[PDB]
Amino acid sequence: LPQTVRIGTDTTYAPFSSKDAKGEFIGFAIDLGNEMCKRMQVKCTWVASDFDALIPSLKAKKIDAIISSLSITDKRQQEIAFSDKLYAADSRLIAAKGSPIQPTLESLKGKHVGVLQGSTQEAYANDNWRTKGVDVVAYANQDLIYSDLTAGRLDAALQDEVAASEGFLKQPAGKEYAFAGPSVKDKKYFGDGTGVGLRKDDTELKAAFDKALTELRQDGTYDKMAKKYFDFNVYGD
Ligand SMILES: NC(=[NH2+])NCCC[C@H](N)C(=O)O
Repeated sequence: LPQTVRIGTDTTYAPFSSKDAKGEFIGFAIDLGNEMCKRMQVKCTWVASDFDALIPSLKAKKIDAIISSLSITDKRQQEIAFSDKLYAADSRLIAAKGSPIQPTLESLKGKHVGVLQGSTQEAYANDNWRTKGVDVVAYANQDLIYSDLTAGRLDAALQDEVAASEGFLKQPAGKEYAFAGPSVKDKKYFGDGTGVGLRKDDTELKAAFDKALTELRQDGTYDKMAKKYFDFNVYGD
């Protein structure tokens, strides 16, 4: 392994990765990264960037790993490698309370729907919704999406369910909002949970992350850390 592992993340996705009032990185994904680094016996440096810049930075060797709720998809596996699953991540729409909006073309056509640039949600929305006349608006980060939603510039927004719920709906800014319809399950677009994103040739680094991850699941550390954030099974299957 290298001496220092550089880990990229976007910090607008509470409760997984965001910044506290001091600017320090916090969340479940940060906790998982730090705990794995500890077990790997390497130093880790967190590197903030826009989400859509993470895979380009990784390929350019500006970072060595991505821990940023990065869903494991077929399409991404053609470009990069992944650790074993960190946790599950379904996608779900939010809109104002009492909105009739549903995650369907019939409901959404002509409406303004925000998605994170570079995300699986943007891929889904661009292919299924933008092509058919939904005004899909892609953003550099998720904070801008929540902001434009509360300003009434957006009718709805598509992101990871747990991020929306714990990061917005249960926070002061989101009290006027609610999920619109059920989660949108689509294996091909949304993948099989999240993982550490890695260059394909970094076999040693993947093995080290995988080993640390297994170990912190085996000894209960995963569940104790998760309990800080979640009263449900975030790992999934
Ligand atoms: N830190 C973030 N903003 N993460 C966004 C992740 C969204 C989705 N899971 C994806 O892999 O595309």
